[PDB]
Amino acid sequence: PQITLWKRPLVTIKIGGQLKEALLDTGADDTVLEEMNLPGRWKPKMIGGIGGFIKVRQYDQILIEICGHKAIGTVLVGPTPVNIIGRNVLTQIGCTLNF
Amino acid sequence: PQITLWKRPLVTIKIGGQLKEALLDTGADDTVLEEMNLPGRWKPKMIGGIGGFIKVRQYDQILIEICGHKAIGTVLVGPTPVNIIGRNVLTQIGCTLNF
Ligand SMILES: CC(C)CN(C[C@@H](O)[C@H](Cc1ccccc1)NC(=O)O[C@H]1CO[C@H]2OCC[C@H]21)S(=O)(=O)c1ccc(N)cc1
Repeated sequence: PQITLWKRPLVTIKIGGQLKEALLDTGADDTVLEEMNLPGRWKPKMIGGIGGFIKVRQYDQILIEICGHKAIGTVLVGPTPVNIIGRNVLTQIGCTLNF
Repeated sequence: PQITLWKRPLVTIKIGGQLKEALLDTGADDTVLEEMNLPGRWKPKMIGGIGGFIKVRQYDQILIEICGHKAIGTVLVGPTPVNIIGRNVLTQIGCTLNF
């Protein structure tokens, strides 16, 4: 669909059999989710944001569905203020910016 | 135009009579620009994200031109690692997400 930006672009996503609300974030290279129980092996990693760096759990080849669009990519799990959907996932669902 | 998400959506902006590269960021409520000596009054503010918070200076009713699209609104100035164009400006230039 076309999504205007007068509100936060929040969407219901499905990961690990759970539904969650996430923010479509064209300023994030990577997708970062709040603390959660995800099945599958993971590797430690660090990501930095506007305020510094945090510790995350990196899950590769994770199934994600966004508004009926399926993705399979890396998901970082850690103390992010918000579930954010980064470009690694947004490209898989064919998301573009237009003005 | 249409901008894909394979790479960071960097564009040229014009503010305070200066040209700069900024990130079109649907995940940002407000525009936040690298440290620059803007004139006029301002109010302190703190914005938070991954890594915590940074303190910024909020100027209101600032003219920004994004690839020819004119906008006027709030602009936050502070030690951000990247120039960020937020929804407050993305709405004024008619930007949308599409997938
Ligand atoms: C986390 C979001 C809810 C909000 N952020 C915008 C977001 O797009 C930042 C914007 C951003 C981009 C680069 C550097 C710092 C901040 N990107 C980000 O944190 O992505 C991280 C995950 O993937 C990596 O890619 C970039 C950083 C990593 S934010 O920078 O902290 C922010 C908060 C408030 C305002 N008014 C403006 C921006």
